Amino acid sequence: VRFLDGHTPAYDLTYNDVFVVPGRSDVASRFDVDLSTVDGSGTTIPVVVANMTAVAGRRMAETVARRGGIVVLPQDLPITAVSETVDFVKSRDLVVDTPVTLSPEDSVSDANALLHKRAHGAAVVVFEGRPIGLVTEANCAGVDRFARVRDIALSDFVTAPVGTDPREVFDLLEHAPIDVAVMTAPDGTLAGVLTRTGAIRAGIYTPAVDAKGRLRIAAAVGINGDVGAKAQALAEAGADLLVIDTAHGHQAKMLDAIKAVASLDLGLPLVAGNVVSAEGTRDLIEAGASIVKVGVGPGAMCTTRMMTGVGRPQFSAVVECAAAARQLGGHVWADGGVRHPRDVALALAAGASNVMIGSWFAGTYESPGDLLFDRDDRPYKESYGMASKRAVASSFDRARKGLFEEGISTSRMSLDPARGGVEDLLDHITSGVRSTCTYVGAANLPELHEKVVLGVQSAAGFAEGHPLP
Amino acid sequence: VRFLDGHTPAYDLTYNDVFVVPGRSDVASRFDVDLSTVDGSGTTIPVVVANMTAVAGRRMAETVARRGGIVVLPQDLPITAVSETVDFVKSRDLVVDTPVTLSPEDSVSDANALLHKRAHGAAVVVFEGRPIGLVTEANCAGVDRFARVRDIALSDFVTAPVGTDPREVFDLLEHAPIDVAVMTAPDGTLAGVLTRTGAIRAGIYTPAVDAKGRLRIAAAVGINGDVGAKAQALAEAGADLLVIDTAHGHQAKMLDAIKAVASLDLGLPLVAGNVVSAEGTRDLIEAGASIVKVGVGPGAMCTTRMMTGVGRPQFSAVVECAAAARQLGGHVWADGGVRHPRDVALALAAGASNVMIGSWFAGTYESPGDLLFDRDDRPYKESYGMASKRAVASSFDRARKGLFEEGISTSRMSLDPARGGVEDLLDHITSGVRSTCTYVGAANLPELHEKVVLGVQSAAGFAEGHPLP
Amino acid sequence: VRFLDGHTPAYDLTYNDVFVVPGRSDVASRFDVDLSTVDGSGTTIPVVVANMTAVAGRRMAETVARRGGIVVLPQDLPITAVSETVDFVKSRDLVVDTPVTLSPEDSVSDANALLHKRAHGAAVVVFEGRPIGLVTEANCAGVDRFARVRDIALSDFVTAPVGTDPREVFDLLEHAPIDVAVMTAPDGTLAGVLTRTGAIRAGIYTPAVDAKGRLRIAAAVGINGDVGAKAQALAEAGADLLVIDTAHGHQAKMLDAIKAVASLDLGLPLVAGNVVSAEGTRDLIEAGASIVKVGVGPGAMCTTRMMTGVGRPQFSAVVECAAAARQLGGHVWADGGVRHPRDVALALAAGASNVMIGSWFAGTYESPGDLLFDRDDRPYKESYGMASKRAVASSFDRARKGLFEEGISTSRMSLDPARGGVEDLLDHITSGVRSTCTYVGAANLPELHEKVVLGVQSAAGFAEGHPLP
Amino acid sequence: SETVDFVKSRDLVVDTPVTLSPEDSVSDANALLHKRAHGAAVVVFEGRPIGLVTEANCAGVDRFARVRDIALSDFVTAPVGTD
Ligand SMILES: Nc1nc2c(ncn2[C@@H]2O[C@H](COP(=O)(O)O)[C@@H](O)[C@H]2O)c(=O)[nH]1
Ligand SMILES: Nc1nc2c(ncn2[C@@H]2O[C@H](COP(=O)(O)O)[C@@H](O)[C@H]2O)c(=O)[nH]1
Ligand SMILES: Nc1nc2c(ncn2[C@@H]2O[C@H](COP(=O)(O)O)[C@@H](O)[C@H]2O)c(=O)[nH]1
Ligand SMILES: Nc1nc2c(ncn2[C@@H]2O[C@H](COP(=O)(O)O)[C@@H](O)[C@H]2O)c(=O)[nH]1
Ligand SMILES: Nc1nc2c(ncn2[C@@H]2O[C@H](COP(=O)(O)O)[C@@H](O)[C@H]2O)c(=O)[nH]1
Ligand SMILES: Nc1nc2c(ncn2[C@@H]2O[C@H](COP(=O)(O)O)[C@@H](O)[C@H]2O)c(=O)[nH]1
Ligand SMILES: Nc1nc2c(ncn2[C@@H]2O[C@H](COP(=O)(O)O)[C@@H](O)[C@H]2O)c(=O)[nH]1
Repeated sequence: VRFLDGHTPAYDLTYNDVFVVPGRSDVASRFDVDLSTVDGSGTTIPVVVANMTAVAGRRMAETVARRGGIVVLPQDLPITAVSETVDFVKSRDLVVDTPVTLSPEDSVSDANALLHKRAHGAAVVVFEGRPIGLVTEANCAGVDRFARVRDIALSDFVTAPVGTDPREVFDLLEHAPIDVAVMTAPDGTLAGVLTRTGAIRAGIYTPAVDAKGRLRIAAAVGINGDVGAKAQALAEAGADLLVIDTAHGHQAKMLDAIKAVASLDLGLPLVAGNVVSAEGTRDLIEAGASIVKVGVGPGAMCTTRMMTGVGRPQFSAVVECAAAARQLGGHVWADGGVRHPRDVALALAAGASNVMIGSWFAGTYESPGDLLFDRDDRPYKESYGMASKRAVASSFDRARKGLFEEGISTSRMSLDPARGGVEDLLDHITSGVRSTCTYVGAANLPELHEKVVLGVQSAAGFAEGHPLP
Repeated sequence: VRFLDGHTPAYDLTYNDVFVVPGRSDVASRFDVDLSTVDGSGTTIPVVVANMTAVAGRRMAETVARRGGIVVLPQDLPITAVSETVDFVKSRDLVVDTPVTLSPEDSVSDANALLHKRAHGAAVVVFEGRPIGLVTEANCAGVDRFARVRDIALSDFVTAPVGTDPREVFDLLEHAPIDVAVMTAPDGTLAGVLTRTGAIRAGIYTPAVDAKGRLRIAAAVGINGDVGAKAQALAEAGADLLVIDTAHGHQAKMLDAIKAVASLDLGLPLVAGNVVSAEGTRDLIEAGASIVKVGVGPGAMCTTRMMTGVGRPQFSAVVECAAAARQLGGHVWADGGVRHPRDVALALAAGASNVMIGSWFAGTYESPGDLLFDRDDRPYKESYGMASKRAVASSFDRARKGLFEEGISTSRMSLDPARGGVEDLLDHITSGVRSTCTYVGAANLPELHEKVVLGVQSAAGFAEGHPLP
Repeated sequence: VRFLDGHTPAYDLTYNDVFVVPGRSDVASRFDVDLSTVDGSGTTIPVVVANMTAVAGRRMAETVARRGGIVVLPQDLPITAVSETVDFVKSRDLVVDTPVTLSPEDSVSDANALLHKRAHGAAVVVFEGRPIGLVTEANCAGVDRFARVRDIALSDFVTAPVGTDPREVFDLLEHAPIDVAVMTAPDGTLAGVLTRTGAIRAGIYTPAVDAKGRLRIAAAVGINGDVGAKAQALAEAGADLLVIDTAHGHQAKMLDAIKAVASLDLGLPLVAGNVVSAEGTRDLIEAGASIVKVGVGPGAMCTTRMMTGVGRPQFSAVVECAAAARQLGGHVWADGGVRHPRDVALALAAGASNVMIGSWFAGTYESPGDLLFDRDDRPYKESYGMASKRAVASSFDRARKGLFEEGISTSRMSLDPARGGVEDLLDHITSGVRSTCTYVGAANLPELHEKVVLGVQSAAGFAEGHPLP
Repeated sequence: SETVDFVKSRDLVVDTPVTLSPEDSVSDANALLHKRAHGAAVVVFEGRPIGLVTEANCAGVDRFARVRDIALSDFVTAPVGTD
């Protein structure tokens, strides 16, 4: 990267300590920018969902993969559940979203609770595979909680066949009381649901698909036990990319696991981490890792800096690791510390190929965590860190080992009323990155890295501009 | 120490301005790290309790010495009380803790007040030296405050003979309603109490013992009056280490006291302070001090920076003093400014041999201060600084001298519900230090000092990570 | 001054950005330090009261001059009032304080209001010049507000003749219910009052006196109108030192006023300001000013930095001005920005001869402002800045000139319950300065300036230590 | 029976005060101070009064100190049968 003359601070830099200087540009609009990555992950947008049980899930994986991103399944998850999740993700449609399905014998409370599992805002009642009505929050209000779905006054729905152009579906929903359109197969069974916003997004985001035209998905493995057997089993399960995640990636165990995984010649890309030094990236790449995971400390649930003082500011670590990888022909991923699209844009300008977002996506409908309401009826969801699952591994021995184990951190993630779904956050981040590219004057991410000019600002410089949310 | 290239700030550094960069490591787990010090203090862990009347006490000394630390008794304490404290500490068992003892004729209010003197959560009723029952907070609830202990419905207790392996004691407490196990001598009298957590800790922490196999203890002396006579008297009392503490250690008086103490050839290690300069450490070591106490200003109750502007950031002072001492073959101690295990880890990486913790331990059950409850029933204890006791020394003359004397600072230290006892804080700090060593890649503290790489971060860098407590 | 190696910041420094590094010392106690100034002002302590109508007054001048300081009367004050103030100050006793006097015909409300005019806490009822009783806050409580003083149950008082050694007076007040001792002349009339604290202070502070043995006092003049005539008139009135104060001291008008005043050969020391540059000090000294006033912006009521952005951090300006003055054989005064004794100690170490304290002393009993009570009955007093009086000078013309005039700033200054009087603040500041001198190892202020070593700290370094009040 | 004996063993004029021992705890003394309306307790050693304990004395003292540590205040003494 290029810095302004005289901008050589005597300390490492974070996302808040840097800014992007505009340059001469010829990009007319945001839509002229290509956001496809070149790291081999197959993602058309530089967004990756972290491998956390509070974030990664079936609905989240499907929604992110449909819009071009990828989701890494949490490590140590049972192999059967991984198989079902992969099959469900790869069995989805590339355009039509999967709605919440209900039976006429279901309870009203179950319908109300399931209404928030998706951002569509409505659920499709299915009888013998055929839609028969719609359930919305207005219908369940005032009704006995233990009545049946068939008692609920099911509302009419706009129906269109599958394969219809999204423009027509958008047109039919212009005056529809409910902004959902059910897509029915030529047989007549339920194929999915579509919305005006979804129809608009269909023409903007290109889904990330494998060689067979199915949505991509990734799985994570630990370094304890037989790493090679687990990696081979997950590769056979249909995973498109493998991640070997650990708290400290610059250790012997990590390198041995990398070598064991690479010896199998599975053919899938390998992601390893985490390191915050050039030597660590050189060691991981030489061991056989194609992509290096970068970041130790900036995790929103990571307490390493408070427990140990060990860590590094994200920006300097990312730039150093990216330079080291590019030197050896590799790629790096920015992990942790993302709160705003500014962080993603700066990480991309730093030299990273992808930006792994973690606890930010936990405050969405698609997150596996159950929706909760605060004292002021404000919706929120609880998120937590992976704790010991990222660490290196008789009741007495169990208690002795768990005495020194780090506690599970927790925090509340509020849901934005206008950005309840993860697709809204994806739109936010993509708009920010596209605006950054237009300001720099780059048509693609490699040009963004090549042409960017960075600067250093003080504490007062960050507060400049509109008050942060 | 080694810093990153270009990290040469134009100001002194604190604990919040530095971070540890991970390196290549081969340490599998935390338990492979040896935390024994090499400064001659005999502590198996780098934790020292400050010589304050609000922190140092019999129970605190016993608990800290059992887990490997040492406690320095406050200066100017009466010699008889010092003798009783030393005898009580050296008469304890290396494995079995000392519980709260009660008589059947004792009041219920006295039992309730004494229940919080230890972290066991229960007290053993003793009649003719034989346990007869147990008193818990549930038993005293609802009972008249002025009834007798014999009126309280004493609960059954799990009994095991002394010398039993801690694994068996842990096994017998698996389903016990009260998580305490009383140890009885072959005669049948009370020898102590043991808990599941204590049984687990017994196999992790090696107690710090003298040549006779008894728990170690230290005492502090001032520089006023006859320093040599007091030092000799305390050495004869059984103290294992002598500390000469004063507010400003780089003065003539201090050096003369050091020379007088060293002329006696007591054979005990000598600790002197406090200085924050290399010249001060050179002067103290040449005077005969084996260990130099470092720190002027970062004390939680020290107002020198506000009254006088005199002081120095702890990290730079510690690194300079450690370099100067090692040059002359000495050792330094970090005193004050510790709030989190990050501070201890950074001080150890700076080059210090031990880290003296002060007011942090005051918010524990073992502290001599009486337990108090806030308006919201939150437990807390008051702590205060040593004031004039650290300064260089007719009602009229007394008032004239006390007119310019510094006031006694005070603050409230809340008790963590999950870390009420000092053993929990010791576990916290030891886990942090072990994780730091594993991240650096060091099997012992000298290797931690040799292999550590430091960095400099701005204000925004410190806020990175999980919100501080 | 001397800074630590590598401590060369790229910005100007304030009081909060610097610290004093301890050195080798041989000063046994605080009382061995001599605080006498060498700038010719005659003050035995480095404390000067600012020329503000909210701070400078008869009682404040007397109290400060008795303890060794000096008070500068506000400019543009009527000459008759200046004459009465000077006569009253020079007619006071060097040991015995002046108490509040009341008549038996006075109202109870007047007595209550006057009780807070002094820190003695009691008033002496005088009939025909002879004390007859004492009035305290307890006596007036519960009594009708419009009763007479003679109705109040006057309490007995300890009486001692003038010239008695303060030790005896302190002894007689050991068991006195009221801690005031009235001093009676050999005739038998009231000469003053004395307290235990006052008796103690009498042996510590040496009063600042002129050649005739009377308390010193100073007066301030502006630069508008005939400066020479006003200066000569104030010199004839008995002022011991002249100050020419203006907002911007580096201007032609200022220099012409200095020349006009110096041409009169009054023989009194001249103080001029304010400038924050070496060139300004050189210009003022060459014009005839013996002492240069330093500081533009750090005033607690100064809005120049917010209205104009013009100013300079106090520490760098003070060190530069002190170096420039000493080069030409002059002296400088630190003005504004004092909140704690740390500021005074740092200003003295910077090279200043005296430290002028302003709005800090406004929150005292001796300040001319009327005592006020907050909503929570907390005592406080209002303070305000000099505004246009420091600026360079038909209803229409008056309004046109006042349209651009700066507004009068105001703020609330709370009274410390333990430091209600200004003597307590003087004790605080003197103790801080003496402790600073002992830490540095200096027996006097010139040695403090010569031997001091300074350092630079970041924002986190300032927060180190006990929480600031 | 004990209550009746205690009631019938009292004096018709002089009230029964709260009695304390020098080895008693400060918390016990504070709690017992409110058992009577006298507002003070009489410290008794070998049947002889030696001092007085009031709420002001116990304030600021460690709760688990002894009664003998408390600064016992002087008391006005008069023989029984005095008018
Ligand atoms: N009936 C019904 N249950 C659902 C639906 N989505 C999720 N669930 C229930 O909720 C559980 C958890 O949902 P998940 O976290 O897998 O999306 C599922 O295993 C299933 O029992 C839906 O659309 N309809
Ligand atoms: N040390 C640690 N790191 C965690 C934990 N949970 C998540 N992380 C890290 O933090 C990243 C997410 O950070 P976020 O984007 O939420 O700020 C994850 O991808 C992972 O690298 C945890 O419990 N401990
Ligand atoms: N009966 C009884 N008193 C105790 C016990 N521990 C402390 N005390 C009382 O509390 C006082 C202060 O306790 P310390 O601060 O020495 O632990 C002791 O001198 C003693 O009077 C205990 O286990 N039993
Ligand atoms: N100047 C001063 N230092 C104190 C006082 N009390 C404790 N200290 C210092 O502060 C250290 C403890 O700091 P802490 O660990 O509580 O932040 C002590 O070991 C001692 O060096 C006091 O009253 N005055
Ligand atoms: N009777 C009486 N009035 C006083 C005393 N001190 C001040 N005053 C009144 O209060 C006014 C203002 O007080 P000053 O601000 O000059 O101290 C005086 O002019 C006088 O009227 C005092 O001791 N006795
Ligand atoms: N510009 C300006 N300076 C003032 C005013 N009042 C006081 N000052 C300056 O501020 C100094 C006092 O500052 P302080 O010690 O209250 O922080 C005075 O001695 C004078 O130099 C005002 O109204 N305007
Ligand atoms: N030491 C002492 N204990 C008392 C005194 N009065 C009451 N107690 C205690 O408090 C209990 C209850 O008091 P009661 O309700 O009988 O007045 C008694 O049985 C006794 O243990 C007293 O004056 N001194």
